[PDB]
Amino acid sequence: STIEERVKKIIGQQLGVKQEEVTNNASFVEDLGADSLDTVELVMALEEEFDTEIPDEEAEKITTVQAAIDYINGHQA
Repeated sequence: STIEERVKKIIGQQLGVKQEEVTNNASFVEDLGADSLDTVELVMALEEEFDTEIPDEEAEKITTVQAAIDYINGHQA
């Protein structure tokens, strides 16, 4: 039940792939290809997911899977 264990879910889900698909060193921008309609729904959800207002700054390490899992893990700190 690692941090990403919860991020991968909503993540892969936001895209439409099992949590197993969502790798670590991947990319939800190219690897998968999440249009601006999939990426958004991703963050929007990710936020409420843990009731958090992802700040612009933090809006940097959230282009792939692990990335998000890292943000939800301990937040870019």
